[PDB]
Amino acid sequence: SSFVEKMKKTGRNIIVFYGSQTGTAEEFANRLSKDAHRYGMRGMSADPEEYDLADLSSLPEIDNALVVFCMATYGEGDPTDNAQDFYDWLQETDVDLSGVKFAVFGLGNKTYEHFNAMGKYVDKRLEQLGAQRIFELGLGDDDGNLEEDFITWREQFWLAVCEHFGVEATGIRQYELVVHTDIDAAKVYMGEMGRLKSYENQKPPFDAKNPFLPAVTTNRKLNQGTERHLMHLELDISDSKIRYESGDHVAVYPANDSALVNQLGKILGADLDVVMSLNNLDEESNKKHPFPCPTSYRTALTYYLDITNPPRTNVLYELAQYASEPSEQELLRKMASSSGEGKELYLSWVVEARRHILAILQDCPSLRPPIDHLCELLPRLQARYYSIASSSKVHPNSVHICAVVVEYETKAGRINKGVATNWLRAKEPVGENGGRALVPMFVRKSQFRLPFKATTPVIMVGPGTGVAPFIGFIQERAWLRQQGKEVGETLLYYGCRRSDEDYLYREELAQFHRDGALTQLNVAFSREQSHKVYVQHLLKQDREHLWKLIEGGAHIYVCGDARNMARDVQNTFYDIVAELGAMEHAQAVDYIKKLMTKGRYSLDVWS
Ligand SMILES: Cc1cc2nc3c(=O)[nH]c(=O)nc-3n(C[C@H](O)[C@H](O)[C@H](O)COP(=O)(O)OP(=O)(O)OC[C@H]3O[C@@H](n4cnc5c(N)ncnc54)[C@H](O)[C@@H]3O)c2cc1C
Ligand SMILES: Cc1cc2nc3c(=O)[nH]c(=O)nc-3n(C[C@H](O)[C@H](O)[C@H](O)COP(=O)(O)O)c2cc1C
Repeated sequence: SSFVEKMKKTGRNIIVFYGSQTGTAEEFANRLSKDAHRYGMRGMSADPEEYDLADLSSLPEIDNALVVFCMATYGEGDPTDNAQDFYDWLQETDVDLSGVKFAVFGLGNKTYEHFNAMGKYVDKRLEQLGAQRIFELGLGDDDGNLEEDFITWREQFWLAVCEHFGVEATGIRQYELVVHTDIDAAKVYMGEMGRLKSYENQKPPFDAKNPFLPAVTTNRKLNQGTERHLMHLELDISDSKIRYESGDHVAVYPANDSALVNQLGKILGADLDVVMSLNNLDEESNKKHPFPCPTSYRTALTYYLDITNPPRTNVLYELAQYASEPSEQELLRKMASSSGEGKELYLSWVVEARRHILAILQDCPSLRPPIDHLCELLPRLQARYYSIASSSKVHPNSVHICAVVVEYETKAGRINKGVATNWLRAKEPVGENGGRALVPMFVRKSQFRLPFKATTPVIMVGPGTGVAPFIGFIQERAWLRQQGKEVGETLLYYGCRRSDEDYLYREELAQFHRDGALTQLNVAFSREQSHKVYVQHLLKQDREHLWKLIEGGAHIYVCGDARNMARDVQNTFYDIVAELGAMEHAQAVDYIKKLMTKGRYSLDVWS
């Protein structure tokens, strides 16, 4: 099916494709799509996977055609899975795109190696093919505030649109509510993703759309201290046909705090147990419902919607119309402004204060919107990825997780709890008579991998939870040694605050070093002396040996905090290569960056 014909038969001149893995780019495209209306135009948003972009050459057949791309970048500057077909096409095609008018807004994070590689490539590639750029590439940075980057871009975009096409700003619910009163409890979604009763009746293959319900066999606290809670879980995937390797990620679909959900109901004065359905008013769309329907409000707010994350500007704007108090409405209304005091208050009152929806309704009492509209505005609750801490060579039937619970106090005087980590923390291991706890998950393949050759040495840097994939790495290297194969050096550079507060897998690691599996265990305690001692410090001290391994062909792996750690560790490695390779700093940078392309300097960082 040609998206161009689709556009002709539905009267649309604007099409916004989205490359998204966790919904953000998708939401951004939907917002741009709805925006067309204010300019006498008609837009639609679309998943490029459900189409064939070769059809872009046929875009000129629509008067005033305009295509916009909202694209997120993932692993190693690669495209999202739903944009992979698009990517591959752009790399092999040489079609003349003269007459095609486009604009690209890339979603990225500058703490990653290839910043907005996807957006940059699409934008650069369409021009090469002859397309005409209607407005500059947008560089959204989720390390700063993607939302602000977006509204800033959006504003300038439409102005360019008005200018080039000669249109003007002439100066709405997407769904409609249907309360299912006579429904059979059996036809109601209870939190499953995908087909109805998929949880109750499990059948492979399990993926993001059909998550497996494993049994939590273990859930134990890893840290000795008590300042934080670091836990180690083991999920039994027996009978799932699911495969994985150390380095892969497990994604989980969490549930919101029952208490938080109950408070939202109460403050909105709404029976959360009412079953209902929200139907897309756009008869032509694929997205019939914002989430599985019919379903009760409670279920929606617990399994399908994001109620903890600080709301984006469009959500605060719509809500404004439900605040009777004058000063309270003024406050919410301005929060959507491009800049000025409106932008300042947003960043301050919403973002920095980290106010979730309930905190907003509490700190703006006059706000009393209907629960069904909110359900339409809120983002879908996303799964959380964790680096499997087990090797499929040793635990083929189990998936291990190592995580730190997220809990902190806000400026707003409240106590925020991380969705997936507090949820995971409360999962009770299977009991002699226990109750299977539901931990909806699926595996996500990655490029993070042990060397093809067991003889190849490995340098692993993972402070804090970043130690996660390495537990599996060391598990496998031991297994290999037990298999009688020759195994090169296996060094781990771990780090934490204090040896009595949060040293993870202390016993397991020490035993591995005694068995000979873990060649070297080097740990940096950042808080046992006035000055901070980090992993990069230990790396420098060992500059001599590391350079030898590096020059010999060893593989480097960095996992954990991307914001600072990754940056410091890479800088030290530049240092090591420059000083001992005798080359210039900029040559060392070239050098290290080339190891990445050879797959010998792998990264698994997050924030
Ligand atoms: C590829 C990848 C691999 C990962 N691997 C692991 C892993 O193996 N182990 C692990 O523990 N995590 C890992 N994560 C992180 C994990 O996916 C979750 O982000 C993390 O567990 C928190 O999720 P949550 O739902 O509990 O918290 P959420 O409800 O999602 O809250 C997270 C947000 O809370 C805010 N926040 C946290 N602390 C503060 C603070 N003190 N002050 C202000 N704001 C704060 C930040 O905005 C943070 O993004 C990984 C992430 C990625 C992307
Ligand atoms: C596993 C993972 C890998 C990422 N890799 C990159 C990357 O290489 N470059 C970049 O600029 N941003 C990277 N990001 C950040 C995302 O591009 C950014 O968070 C984007 O807003 C996500 O959009 P989505 O919700 O539409 O998928 C990564 C995020 C995750 C979670």
